[PDB]
Amino acid sequence: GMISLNNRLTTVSRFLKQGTIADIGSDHAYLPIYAIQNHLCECGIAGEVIQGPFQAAVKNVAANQLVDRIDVRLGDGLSVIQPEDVIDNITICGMGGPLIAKILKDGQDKLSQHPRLILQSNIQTENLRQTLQQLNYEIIDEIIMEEKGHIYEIVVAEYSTELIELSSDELKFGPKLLNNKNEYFIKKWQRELEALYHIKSKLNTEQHHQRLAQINDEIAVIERVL
Repeated sequence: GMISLNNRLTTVSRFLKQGTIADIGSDHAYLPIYAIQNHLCECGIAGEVIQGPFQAAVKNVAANQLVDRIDVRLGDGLSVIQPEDVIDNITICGMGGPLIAKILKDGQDKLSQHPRLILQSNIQTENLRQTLQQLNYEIIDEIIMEEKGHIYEIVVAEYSTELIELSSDELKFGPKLLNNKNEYFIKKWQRELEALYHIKSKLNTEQHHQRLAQINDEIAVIERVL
């Protein structure tokens, strides 16, 4: 029947443009299946990095009668993208910011048709914003939201004919999310402060001068924005 997604991925789906979705490291092709069942996209590519998710995606596409509309591919990151593909959206979800960043940078040659990027980061989204900036991408929307008590960020970006430089605060906190600072922004960064002060409970100041200087600088950045 109709697939139901979690709220994190449902929220991602609301940023899809019409056409093709390429879901990278897909969670068993459910986001592409949902997108087609709901008429958000026409066609899909589901990239799966290892055999288990690959085999599951193949079975799920077949079970939903979408074998002619979603192409399930085995490969890491953007390695699955083929030269003849027409891709309107690349989605990369359920990963840390640093991994999404690495996928985009390592795969940058696959971005020539300038698709919309919809990235859903679990942690440390700074790295992905730094990479987007390097790739002539511009953040056009951001969401911060909570599901099952965990806070997730969604970053929506499109290609710009000039590189868009972000400040240190915009990279760390988000150029859109800074404009709003919703209850989930405050909760996320309160939690991150608690984690940084907790690290200070574990590191002797005589033995960790360099590392503690970095932690204290980061605390001061967050305390200024809250």
